[PDB]
Amino acid sequence: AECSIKVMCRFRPLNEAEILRGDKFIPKFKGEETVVIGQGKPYVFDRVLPPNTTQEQVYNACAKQIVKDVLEGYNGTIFAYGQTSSGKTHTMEGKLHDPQLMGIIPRIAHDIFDHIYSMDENLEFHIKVSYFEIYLDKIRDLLDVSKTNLAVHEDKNRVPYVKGCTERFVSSPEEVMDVIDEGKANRHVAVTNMNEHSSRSHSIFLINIKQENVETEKKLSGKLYLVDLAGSEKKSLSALGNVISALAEKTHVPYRDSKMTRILQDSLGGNCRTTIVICCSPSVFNEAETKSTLMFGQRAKTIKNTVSVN
Repeated sequence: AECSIKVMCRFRPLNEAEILRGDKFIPKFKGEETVVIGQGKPYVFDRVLPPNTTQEQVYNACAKQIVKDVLEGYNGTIFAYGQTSSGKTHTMEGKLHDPQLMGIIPRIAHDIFDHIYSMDENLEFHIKVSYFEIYLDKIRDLLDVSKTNLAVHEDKNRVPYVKGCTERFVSSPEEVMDVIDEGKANRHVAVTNMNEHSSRSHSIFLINIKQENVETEKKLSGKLYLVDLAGSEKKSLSALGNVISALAEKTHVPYRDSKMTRILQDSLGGNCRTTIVICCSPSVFNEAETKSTLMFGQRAKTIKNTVSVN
């Protein structure tokens, strides 16, 4: 199909420190896709999502489609890039069990299933999730703490994948939920210590959705990544950063710079529908990063992917 990588920009509101430290709101929103910082040039994306916009609405805006797609046969990835404290974890997962405050992952959980349940008796679906976080170029099963430093490979079709990953099976959004809760717990067994730990730790949630209609025996499938990157502020980022920057404009892409990269390789260069949610801060306290981030999203919006079924 050859469709572009969508990019959305979500701005948190101002925090206490900022609110109390006076500060002020930098971004100016014109149209429903363009943002403006102070005097400078105007940044334009697939959608811009100010503070006031709900998570529900954030969802319909970025995830909702990616989900219908995976169920059609294509792969999908939706990650959140941005400097620490910007909103990534709130937008990717949110308050897990609040029907209002819950982020994307859980909502996708519900959407996937709401969708399946409704389909015909034929074509059964095999959904298996896996969960793991990266830290210093090396992996770590979130569902099996014992294991750390697992590694990647190229399938039959010769494309990469984390191997030896504890793939759990789910039949309802609830399971998917439990599974996430497991991880977040299995994490809490860790000393360096949490807030710190994350900070530079990207967590990956994989949802491998496979279906076959039994009657016609025609199959389908797709991997749907829900990455929540760690801070971007000034090492895999750089890997990432280049891996795309080498995509804006015959060049050769250094996927191999980092596993991560090596992982979402098909999400940046492969038959895969991809969206990016860049989270930003409105306080001038970070006007810098704001430029790099935006700039980062900007570059991405250019990169076009070729995506096919099966």
